[PDB]
Amino acid sequence: QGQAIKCVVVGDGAVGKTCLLISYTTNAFSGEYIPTVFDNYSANVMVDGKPVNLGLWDTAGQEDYDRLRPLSYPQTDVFLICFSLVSPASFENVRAKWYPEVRHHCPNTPIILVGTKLDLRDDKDTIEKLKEKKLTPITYPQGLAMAKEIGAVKYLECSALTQRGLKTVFDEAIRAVL
Ligand SMILES: Nc1nc2c(ncn2[C@@H]2O[C@H](COP(=O)(O)OP(=O)(O)NP(=O)(O)O)[C@@H](O)[C@H]2O)c(=O)[nH]1
Ligand SMILES: [Mg+2]
Repeated sequence: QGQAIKCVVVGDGAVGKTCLLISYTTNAFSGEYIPTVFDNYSANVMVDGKPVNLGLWDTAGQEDYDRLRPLSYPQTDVFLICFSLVSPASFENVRAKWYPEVRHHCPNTPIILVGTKLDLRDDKDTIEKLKEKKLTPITYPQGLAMAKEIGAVKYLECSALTQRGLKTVFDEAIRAVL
């Protein structure tokens, strides 16, 4: 058996919460966007000698669930607050929406700030798409700054598609607890 660890995942509609978990636990990725209502995944992981039943709770980013979402929060060992490195709108909500909601229900429980979609921050298609609307993809130093600002215990960037940065997200989610 292994040590139970409840990891809860929050952030804007479409940032890649779900994809990030599917990609970690099954190495699978979909182009398709099927919005989460609520889901639950598991992963027996081996980190630094010790073994762990990582529980992972995938929450709906959509505001409709603002009322129902914090039912997930009691007894959480660590949170992942997720933002797309490619939607600065999803970025500001980290201190606007996601850090207040979490600390409101769980004021002590560690946070790991997660910049998702790392594979698109260098994409011409996507840099150009934003250029139009006065926009900048979120850089590492800016992400790091946001993390410091919310007392995130780590800042970590990833892509569920390439899987660049992927395993370190969960390795560190487990590390915020042990
Ligand atoms: N290029 C790229 N696209 C990604 C990545 N992760 C997710 N996406 C895409 O982003 C969209 C949203 O993914 P999804 O995981 O469903 O987001 P979510 O935040 O879980 N959704 P919700 O909050 O509504 O449940 C999909 O088109 C998905 O394929 C990534 O690492 N790279
Ligand atoms: Mg989801």
